[PDB]
Amino acid sequence: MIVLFVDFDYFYAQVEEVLNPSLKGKPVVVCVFSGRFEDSGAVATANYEARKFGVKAGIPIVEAKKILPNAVYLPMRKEVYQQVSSRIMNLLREYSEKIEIASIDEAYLDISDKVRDYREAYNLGLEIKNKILEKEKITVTVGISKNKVFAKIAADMAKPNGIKVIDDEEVKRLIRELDIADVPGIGNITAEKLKKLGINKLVDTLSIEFDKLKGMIGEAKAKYLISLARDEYNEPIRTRVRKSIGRIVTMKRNSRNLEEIKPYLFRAIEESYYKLDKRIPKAIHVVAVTEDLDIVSRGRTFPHGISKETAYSESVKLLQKILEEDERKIRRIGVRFSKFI
DNA sequence: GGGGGAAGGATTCG
DNA sequence: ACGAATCCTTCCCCC
Repeated sequence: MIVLFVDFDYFYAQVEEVLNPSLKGKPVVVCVFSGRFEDSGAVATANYEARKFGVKAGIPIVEAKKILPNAVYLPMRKEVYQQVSSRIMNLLREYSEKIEIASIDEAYLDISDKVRDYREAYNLGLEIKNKILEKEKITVTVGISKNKVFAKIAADMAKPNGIKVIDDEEVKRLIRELDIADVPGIGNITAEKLKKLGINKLVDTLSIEFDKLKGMIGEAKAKYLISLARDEYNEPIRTRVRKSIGRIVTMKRNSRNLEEIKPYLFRAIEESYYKLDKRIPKAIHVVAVTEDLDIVSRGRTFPHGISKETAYSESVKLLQKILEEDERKIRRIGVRFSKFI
């Protein structure tokens, strides 16, 4: 089987560059301004010109400006990025029926029934890159390997504007020398748990007792790592369907006053409904991020679809249940809809 | 003991 | 180190 992974480099910032090409070569920083005070918020994405100096996703905007005071800071325009992304995904469908749209800037293509050997794959890759650069002016990195995981790892190693193949031989080596923390799907939390279990490389997962490994990171993640270690991971490329939709908004000031929170809650509901479009949810959850950044949620599932009027009234009951089951002030408030009919 | 689901905290990622 | 969506464990009903 042969998988080709496509990752759009520093996507949000690149799109801003395509929409205002005079930004090329300058440090571009796309941010989420939370509006709690001047420059409150964080960097969502930055191009290479800014990343090389340490300005990257997650760094507070204020901190970023101390490092690059003259870089260009832009607000996130998510809908534009999504429309651009969709056009690019369509260009990719021309290369394979079985395509998995992993995120706004990632997609996997199963080009087995389309190419033989890793020479034709590399060529199909260049073909895809040039195509995208031509039609949308966007640069992408391509990763090629036997499964989705190593296809992703190859791209991570070739970014930006790169292409890389990880053959069956490099795979076996990586299973020995790659930091377990560099394996997709393994975040910060899991990484630390594995180390304390004595696992720093994939190969090490085979030296531990499965019911011990499973006890720490869970059955699903355990089998995931074991499969990868034995060079047996072969999940099929298939695009999943959105299981839920929601919106969470940061309030100007923290508080626990119902009448002060409702406006934000309603704003979030209105936006979530617009996004739902023609989907009718049967489940609603209200989510509150407290002052100490801890998240509390309460939801309800109905035997039928939820109208917007039902959403408004139900969301207040859930928020009240939340304010009741926790004395902490709230900082962000929002909702999520799911179980679409 | 275990199947069918609802519920909410846990975890991943930009 | 400051938004979105799914994952994972627990609990409840009931055969």
